Amino acid sequence: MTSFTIPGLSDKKASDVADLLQKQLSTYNDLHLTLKHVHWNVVGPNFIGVHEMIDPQVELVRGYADEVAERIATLGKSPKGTPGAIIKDRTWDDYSVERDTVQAHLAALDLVYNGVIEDTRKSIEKLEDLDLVSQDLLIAHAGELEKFQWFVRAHLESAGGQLTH
Amino acid sequence: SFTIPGLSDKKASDVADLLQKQLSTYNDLHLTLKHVHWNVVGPNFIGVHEMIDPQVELVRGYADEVAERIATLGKSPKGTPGAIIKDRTWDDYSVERDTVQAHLAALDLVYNGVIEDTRKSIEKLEDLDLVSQDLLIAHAGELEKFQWFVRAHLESAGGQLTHEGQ
Amino acid sequence: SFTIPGLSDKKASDVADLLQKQLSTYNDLHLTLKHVHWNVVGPNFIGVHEMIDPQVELVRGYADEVAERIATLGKSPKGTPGAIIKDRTWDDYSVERDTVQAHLAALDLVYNGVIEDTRKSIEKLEDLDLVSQDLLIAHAGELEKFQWFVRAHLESAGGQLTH
Amino acid sequence: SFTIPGLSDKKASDVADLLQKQLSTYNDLHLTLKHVHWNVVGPNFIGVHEMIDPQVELVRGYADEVAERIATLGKSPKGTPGAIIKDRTWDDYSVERDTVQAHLAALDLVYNGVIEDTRKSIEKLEDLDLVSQDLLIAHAGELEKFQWFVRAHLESAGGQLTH
Amino acid sequence: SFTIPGLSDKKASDVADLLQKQLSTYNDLHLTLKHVHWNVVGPNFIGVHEMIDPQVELVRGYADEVAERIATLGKSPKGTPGAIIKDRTWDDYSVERDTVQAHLAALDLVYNGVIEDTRKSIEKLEDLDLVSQDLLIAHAGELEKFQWFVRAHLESAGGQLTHEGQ
Amino acid sequence: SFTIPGLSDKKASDVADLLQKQLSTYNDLHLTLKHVHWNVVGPNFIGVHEMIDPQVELVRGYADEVAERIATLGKSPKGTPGAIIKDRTWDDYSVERDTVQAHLAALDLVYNGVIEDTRKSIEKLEDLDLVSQDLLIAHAGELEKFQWFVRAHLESAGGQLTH
Amino acid sequence: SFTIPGLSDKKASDVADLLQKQLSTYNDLHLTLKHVHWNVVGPNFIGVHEMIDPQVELVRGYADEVAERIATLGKSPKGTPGAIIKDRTWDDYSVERDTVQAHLAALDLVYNGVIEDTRKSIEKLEDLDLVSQDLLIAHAGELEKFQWFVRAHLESAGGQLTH
Amino acid sequence: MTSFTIPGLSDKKASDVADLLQKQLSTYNDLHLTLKHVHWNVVGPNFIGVHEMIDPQVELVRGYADEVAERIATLGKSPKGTPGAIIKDRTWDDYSVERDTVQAHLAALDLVYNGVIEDTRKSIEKLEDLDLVSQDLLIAHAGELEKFQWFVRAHLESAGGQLTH
Amino acid sequence: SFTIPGLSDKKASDVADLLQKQLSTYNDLHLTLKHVHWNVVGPNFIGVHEMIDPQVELVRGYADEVAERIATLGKSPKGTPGAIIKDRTWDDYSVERDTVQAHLAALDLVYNGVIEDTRKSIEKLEDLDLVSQDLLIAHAGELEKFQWFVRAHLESAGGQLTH
Amino acid sequence: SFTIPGLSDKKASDVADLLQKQLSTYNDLHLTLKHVHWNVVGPNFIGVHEMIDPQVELVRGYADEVAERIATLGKSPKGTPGAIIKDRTWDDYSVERDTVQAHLAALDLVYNGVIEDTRKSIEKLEDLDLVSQDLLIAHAGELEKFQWFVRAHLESAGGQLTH
Amino acid sequence: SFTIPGLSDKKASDVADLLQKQLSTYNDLHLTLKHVHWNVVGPNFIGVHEMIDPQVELVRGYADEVAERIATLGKSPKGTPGAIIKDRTWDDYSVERDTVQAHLAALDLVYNGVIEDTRKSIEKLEDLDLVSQDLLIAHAGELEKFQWFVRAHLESAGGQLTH
Amino acid sequence: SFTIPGLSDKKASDVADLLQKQLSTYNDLHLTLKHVHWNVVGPNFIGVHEMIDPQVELVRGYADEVAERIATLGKSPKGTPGAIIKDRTWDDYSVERDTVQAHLAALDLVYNGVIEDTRKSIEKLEDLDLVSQDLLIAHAGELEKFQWFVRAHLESAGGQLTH
Ligand code: NA
Ligand code: NA
Ligand code: NA
Ligand code: NA
Repeated sequence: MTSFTIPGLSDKKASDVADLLQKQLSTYNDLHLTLKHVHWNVVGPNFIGVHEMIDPQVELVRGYADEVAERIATLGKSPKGTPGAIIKDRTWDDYSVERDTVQAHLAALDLVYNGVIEDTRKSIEKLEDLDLVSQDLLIAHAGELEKFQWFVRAHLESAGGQLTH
Repeated sequence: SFTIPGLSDKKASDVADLLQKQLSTYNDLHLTLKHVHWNVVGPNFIGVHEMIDPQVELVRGYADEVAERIATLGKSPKGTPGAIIKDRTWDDYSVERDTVQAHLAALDLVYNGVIEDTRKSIEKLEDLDLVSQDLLIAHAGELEKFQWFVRAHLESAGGQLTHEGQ
Repeated sequence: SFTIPGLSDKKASDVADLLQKQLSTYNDLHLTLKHVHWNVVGPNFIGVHEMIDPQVELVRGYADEVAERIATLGKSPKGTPGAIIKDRTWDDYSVERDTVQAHLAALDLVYNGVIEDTRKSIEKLEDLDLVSQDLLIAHAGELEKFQWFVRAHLESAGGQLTH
Repeated sequence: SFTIPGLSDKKASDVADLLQKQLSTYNDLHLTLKHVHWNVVGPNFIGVHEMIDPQVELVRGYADEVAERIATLGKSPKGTPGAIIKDRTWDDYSVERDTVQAHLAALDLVYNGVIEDTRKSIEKLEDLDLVSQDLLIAHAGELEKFQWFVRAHLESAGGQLTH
Repeated sequence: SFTIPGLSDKKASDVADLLQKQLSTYNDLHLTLKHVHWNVVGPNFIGVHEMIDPQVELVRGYADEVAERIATLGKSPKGTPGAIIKDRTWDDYSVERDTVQAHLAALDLVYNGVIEDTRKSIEKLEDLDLVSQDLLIAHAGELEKFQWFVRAHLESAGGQLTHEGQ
Repeated sequence: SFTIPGLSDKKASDVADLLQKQLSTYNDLHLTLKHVHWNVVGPNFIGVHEMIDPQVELVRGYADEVAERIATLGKSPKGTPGAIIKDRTWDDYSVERDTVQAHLAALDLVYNGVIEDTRKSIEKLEDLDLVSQDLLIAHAGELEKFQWFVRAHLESAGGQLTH
Repeated sequence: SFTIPGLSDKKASDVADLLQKQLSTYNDLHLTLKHVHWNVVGPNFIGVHEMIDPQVELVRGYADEVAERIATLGKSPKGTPGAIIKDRTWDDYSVERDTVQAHLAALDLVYNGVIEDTRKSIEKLEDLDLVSQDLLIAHAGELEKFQWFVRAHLESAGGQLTH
Repeated sequence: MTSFTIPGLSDKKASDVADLLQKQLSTYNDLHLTLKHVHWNVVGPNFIGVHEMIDPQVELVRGYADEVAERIATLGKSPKGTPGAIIKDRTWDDYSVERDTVQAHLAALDLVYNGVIEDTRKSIEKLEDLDLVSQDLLIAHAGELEKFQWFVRAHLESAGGQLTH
Repeated sequence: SFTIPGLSDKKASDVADLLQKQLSTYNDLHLTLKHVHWNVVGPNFIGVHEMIDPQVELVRGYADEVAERIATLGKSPKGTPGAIIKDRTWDDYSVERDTVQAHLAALDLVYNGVIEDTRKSIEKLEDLDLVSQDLLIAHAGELEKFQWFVRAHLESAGGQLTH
Repeated sequence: SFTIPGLSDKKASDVADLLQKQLSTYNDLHLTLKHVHWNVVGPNFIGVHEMIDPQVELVRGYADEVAERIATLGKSPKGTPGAIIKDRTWDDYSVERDTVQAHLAALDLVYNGVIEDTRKSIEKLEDLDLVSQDLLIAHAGELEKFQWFVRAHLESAGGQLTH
Repeated sequence: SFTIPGLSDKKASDVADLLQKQLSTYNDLHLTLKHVHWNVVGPNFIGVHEMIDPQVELVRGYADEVAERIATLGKSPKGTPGAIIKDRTWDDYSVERDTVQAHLAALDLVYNGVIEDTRKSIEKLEDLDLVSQDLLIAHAGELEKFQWFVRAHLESAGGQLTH
Repeated sequence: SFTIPGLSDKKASDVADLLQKQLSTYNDLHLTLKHVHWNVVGPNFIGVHEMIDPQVELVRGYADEVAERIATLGKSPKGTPGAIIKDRTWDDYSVERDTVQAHLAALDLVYNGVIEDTRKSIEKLEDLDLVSQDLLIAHAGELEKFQWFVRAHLESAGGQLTH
């Protein structure tokens, strides 16, 4: 089985890229489900502010999932996005926190993001030698992904500058 | 230590349970829904490719509805990949990059499961909480409506479905 | 040879029959509404003229809701002009060009039929298809609010309807 | 007892008659369009399904344009279901639930009638009411473009219509 | 020293003349139109008060259309109070603060003048410039359409108008 | 205690008392406005039924502005049903399901008060706070314009009102 | 002397009484809701301040919905400050300028009353009129969801309310 | 003939105000017709910029005409806005310029505006003792009316600051 | 082998040839139009730069309109760069980076050709097909108005073009 | 060498002086506002973060209104970084990254000077130019409301402030 | 001569040559894209007929960006029909009124070139101008994604294409 | 005490330094831009007047993007009037009220320094942080296009500039 790919890319390069984007895909799908999970199980005096702050991120990530996925399909492979595909590519523990304080979740989400950002970064430099278009696509996400973590961190920041985890 | 005013803790917990299953269904649904959105092939591609998105958006909406209902009832909704797989009474959508016909066929089967199990949870909710009962009745029509768009592509002149279900 | 997962083949066809009638009712309704839309005259023309449109569009949409529901049940919806005449249990709107009061009073009667028959079909469904019933309950609410609009133009202080 | 400033009492009624027919034609048309909207099946269902709606709404609006024009001429527009059957010069759409190709091919024929009769009414007006004519010329353009959409689904390389 | 490509200076000047009259008509119209908008009284007030605005906006649009057509033809449009009064072949709308019935009655008369004179300028333009001819045919329908909304308030059951025209 | 920078704790407390009264007037008005919205009947029903909604939304807006202006001055707005009767100097709206002609006339009187008391306050404020004065002046133009809308339905072909 | 086609003047009257109380409830609620919207203070001010508006706008609609339903049924709605106090079965919200927590804990208790009384009417309406039951059921879901928002602010990890 | 007026105003005050607003009305009607007149008869290399710049002013003035008019009606009198009413209240010569340069018209419009602004100003202080609401209504127009003249003047301004009429 | 219901394959063919040339004209025009949109320079840059876009967007539509009309008539539209050059009867716009004046004077002459050829087709179409004539007439009014804008920039007080 | 029709040249200058001082104030504000927009941290971070934007955009608009007013009056507005520093009569905002409570308390003070100086200028314009006075009055109402927003976060259950 | 601040007159002239080629490719593409839009026929007509428009609008956009980027570099974009054939290295699109399956396949090849040449240029630009490189990279993702849309209609249940 | 996951703390600081210098540049620009927005005079006044606004709004957005990036990276953005003056390496815009040609020529220069310094930072970020490099690249494309707009007004028929 084999047949088509993007004009200008070797089947080898194409595969390595798709295999990268597929792990990125399952990352997004796990992320936006987890993001909605927090959306719901948050409590505290600052509930509402954080309840909503999350939606724009959920919708934003859900779109990234779609971009990344169809890009894989463009490369010639098959995007896997069923609950199973998520659990099989997933290399981190499932989100532990449930109905708990805003502080609790934000601290936990921070770490989730350290993972997502760090992994994305890696795949960005690994893509320089493979496909620039795909590296660009990922760089855009990183920006928005990174900024949200700031939103998250800013809630835990010490009057000075230290993270109050 | 709280629930909807007028509801008993017993009924509340029973409703929460029904809904939480409904939640993991929807989650698996709008994940699988986008799964074919990407993996369909054929001449009638663009039409079916685009037809799925609205349904995906809708279902994703229903997930949120149901979960904040579970919460409003007092319990705590579970929406992570792990949870969705625990409550999962069926198996992972299998079809990968296949034809429009193959997918729509497999989809019909998935919806039979969803629709049916949802109507069960409806007459079952008639003793527990009418409000919640109403909620699902709402969704049902839309799920049913969509499964029809799916069956229409499989339907044959007279009225017989061509399900490769084998 | 297929129907909604969960309904008996029999329940299906009985629900499908009710709707198909409700469908021709809606089609006659919106044809009729647009009819008086053009044939109303008098000092308060514009107000009542403008009033009909939103309901026409509303019930005009219910037909598409119902017919499509029928299709989802397995049967085939009939929407041709001949079909709407074969399901008619009342007569063709008689009033041609006339006053606002004239049409409004006639429209009241017509709505009495639609609203009543609809109310009856809602009860039969209570044991057939809840999803299907809830659909009509929704419609009824809007049909009912409109008749009130029609009636308000006919009412008189003591809330006695002067037809 | 009144008409458009500038038209003879006679010219008026002749134009008004033409339109009233064009009106029932439009009403039958959009009832019919919505009909096949629900009764189409096959691999390309969604595309053709979605396609009908915009035209339904379009011709659905032409009727309101024409009827209102008639009213402006002095006469009364007839829009009831009975009226549309009394003006019919063709038969009730026969196809029930069938394939896309089935309905499309039938729809072609129907449009041949509407388009043709409309073309004829446009010429008669050239000597009756220019304003009135220009109205139909507009419609014709849209009816014509749609039939092309219907036909494109039936065409085949050599541009030979396989019915 | 210029005109539409394909048009002769003679025909052009003739068209310009027709249009410039059409222009001062429209101007008087959308000024008089707002004049009743303000001066109507009665139980059916709000309905007629609001019904006029769209027509006013429309006509105001037509003024602009016709004037930039005159300009495109090479001549120069006149749109000042002075000009509108020179080309004016009729008299100033007279009705002040009166009933809805009084105004709508007087309005009908004004429109007879407008509509009629416009249809004249239509068959008259069929030899000069088809484009321009089309333009006015467009407006005509809308003017006619509106005069109908006006007559409908005066119409009586059967079909007779109740014009206090005395 | 705190208040607007540049206002004596007094002027500030005087303004607050003034606006607080206005708040109740507005609240009672937009409640009564809606009351009329439902209970009107007659030939010109729809026209007046709808004419009222905008005003209702406007007055509701004004209440939120006045209240928030109060809180800005350092005091505390009271907008519960009780608070609105404690401040209220006029009596409950009497008219229930009556004729549109009757409601308008009644509403006319209601506005005489609203408008008269407002201008009184617009005066007392010229010495206390201009920002607050300019506020009620804007509300006056709109309240005053609505009364006209109301009086126009009661005007006689000449200028005399008929309650 | 006139009601919804299919209801007995008795069944209709009982429905109208239920709603009318519901109407007064909605009016007290959206005034009281807008009341806390102005008097909340605290570090989490802006979030709650704004959160309440949408709920308020929603209840304002529900009241209009319920009232016009009453009228449709034949009776006459009362929505004046005086009528809110005659139907009111609770006390005038009594919290002035105060912390968010204070107001939410108060609001929580208010919604307890509203939701309970509503739930009752819903069940009591199954034997009276289903259309109206459906209406109140929709109202219940949003009122019930809002209350949750209120509570979510007062919860503490182990789902316990801090009143 | 006499019967109603705004609650809180004497029939005398009401009349003087209405008689003021009526002259303001005819001023607006003359203005927006004249404004459209320029809209059409402008030429030059900077045509398009000025052609459009005018519309927002035309629509804006046309609205003022409506406000002012209905305000008169509110006072109890009858707004006159027919071509005749305009010419009868008009105290200035009809707009002279026709198909001519942008510079030509702008210079002429400037003067037209000096008239309109100056008159409005006058009616604003004459209204202090009559009706504040009506003075407010006129003050708003003046602001927007004055700013447009600046737009107009800015086209004739000398590199330094003198008006190049 | 198929055409608009009511036209002879001959009358239809002649119309298709007229349009097809019109189509190529529109394509050259919107490419050339967008061409000057990039190469204009001068103090009055921004005004003209932007003014051209709308015209461009409009012609792009007209081409699509005309082409699909061709297809409707039965024939096949050619809109490739190669086809524009086969139907083209004039020279490739030849002005590069240059002053606004330069480009407008060039554009003026281009529109002279377009408008003339269009006017001819309009008259030539009265005996062929009125629907298509109407289409081109609408196209004429906007093309004719745009040319005016172009000229208005080149005029000098006494309506004289500065080429 | 020119000014508003009907203004003492000496008056216009006096007015243009007040507005210019008002301009730099606005510019300093809509920079400072964004500054605390980026540097706020804390549990209620998001709420205050987003709350500041609408104000920043408002004041930025005011920057423009006032400036373009100064230009109308005949003089020239200075809106560069240097100019804003030259008109300054207060020190640069000294709070870098800090808590929400910290920044809010600092802004509360900043707004005391802005509002106070604005009312001072409103009182001085009374006999200088009513048009420009109205303009500055509008601004005060909005600037004073925003400061309330800032205070409500610092406000104690009994109307006191923690700085 | 002038160019982007920080670019040698050379790099600047090299980029310009590159983009100018791209400009013609885009122009020929969006002309050909529209060509297909009209000449497609078959069962899935509407689906593909419409699928193309967006891409057409996108490519047209890209052409305007590339051209303007060129002018920004100090050179002069050429976008007339002639200029597009002088730069064009591929031949005119052959397929006329054919099957949708055929056009897609043909279009597939067209994109192989467009996409292949682009990436080539995205490379050569890494040394000349990054802003310009990032530009063509964005266009690549979209051009590349459309090809997929095209190839998806030609895919076999497995992964092999069928021209 | 924290930064982007996967960034050398030393690198993050180096990046945050470049961005801060970029921030003050942006702020100085979106003030200066509005400054020439208010002070431009001349025949083409309106065109350039309105042309500057979209840029002002863009750059203002950039102010924010960069700032919030600096905050993400861990440090704190300085956005007050003082700070913008401290980072400055150019003199304050010295053109008060002058011609369009005057201001445009002055801005052309201002933009040389902005673009040049931006590309310098783009080249320095290559091996510092690709995310932040992409961000500054986007800005360059837009900032460079706007400068072309400025030049096209100063540009001579043969691509030269008059300063
Ligand atoms: Na039930
Ligand atoms: Na003819
Ligand atoms: Na004063
Ligand atoms: Na690189």
